[PDB]
Amino acid sequence: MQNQQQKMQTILIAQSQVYYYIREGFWSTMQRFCQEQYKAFGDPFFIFWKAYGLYQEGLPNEAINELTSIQHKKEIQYATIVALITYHLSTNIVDRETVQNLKFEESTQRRLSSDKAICLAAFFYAFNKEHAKARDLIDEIHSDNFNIRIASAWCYLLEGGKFLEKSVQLFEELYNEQHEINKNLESLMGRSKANEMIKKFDISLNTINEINVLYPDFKGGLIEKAKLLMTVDDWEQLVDYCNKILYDDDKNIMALMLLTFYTFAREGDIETGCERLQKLIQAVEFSESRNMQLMFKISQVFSRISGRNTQILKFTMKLVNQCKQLSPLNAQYFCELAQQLLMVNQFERAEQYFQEASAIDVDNKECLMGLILSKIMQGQTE
Repeated sequence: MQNQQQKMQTILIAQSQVYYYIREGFWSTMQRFCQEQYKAFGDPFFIFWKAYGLYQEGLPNEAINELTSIQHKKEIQYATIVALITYHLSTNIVDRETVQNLKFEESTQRRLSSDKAICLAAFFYAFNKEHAKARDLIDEIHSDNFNIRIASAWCYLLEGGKFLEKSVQLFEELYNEQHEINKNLESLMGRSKANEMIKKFDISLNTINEINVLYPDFKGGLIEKAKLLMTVDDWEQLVDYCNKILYDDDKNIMALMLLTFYTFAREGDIETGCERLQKLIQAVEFSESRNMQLMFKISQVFSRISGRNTQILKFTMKLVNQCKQLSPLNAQYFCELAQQLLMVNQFERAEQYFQEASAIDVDNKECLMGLILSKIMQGQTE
């Protein structure tokens, strides 16, 4: 019995790691960690979240292929059907017959599914920002199971707003019902995040310290501690704990971003900052080669603080050109690229890219305003 309980606890820890990463969105890490955990245990949960991470990277077909291997698994069948519906709707060529058949299967399986599958599907709805459907799925479950209450609290936290308080209450109740050292990881994460949102930073810091003490193997606690110190502008402790994390494991994208931002924003060292940006670029291309959003965010961050330094802007524009190459129909990339050409005072090319983006998206205010701006600097004030 002890061995089975230990294995169940390890599986729960792996699932909590997956959920933390989902709140962090490391999709290649999704795939790698989920693949290794599925090889170790064989739980279709990991394959499902690997498919979800594939979907988040813009590969609905691979996600569908991964999901079809675990559709007939009774434990996650309803959630698999729901996510297959979503992914098929997200494809360029939508198979309407398959979507209708999957919708009928969902309607049939909703009544025959276990509470675990319903909670899992509610997780998928909530993470896809479909909070109403997640809340509807949770509220249909009348079981007083500890994991189901954790699911309810997490869904209510993700929805936020008027439900937020209730979620906190649940996260408190689950806190009080556990043994002294038996505190659930996900409940502590929810409590810390909720306290951060209501700007009760002391409680969040204490909760994260408790998380780090109780779960030393779990590395998410240190990373979210560094993030919380970023929130409260505690940069010295952030550097110390990021250095500790890198001492435990190197080649981390977030740590490289933090170090490069530190060098650019406070030290002002252009050469070292450029080297750190370069190494971050290699890390991204090695692990997040198809992550358009991540590269776009990196370029925006390092262009807004570059002070119009041509060296940094070269890396940022290279990143934006890569994003444009893999996504030619997104006008946001053109707006960003021509804005970066603006910080290098290349007004004509900026106007050209802005016209192209306005052709892609007529209602995009950003390139319209920037077209006005470029006409201003080019001298056509009228």
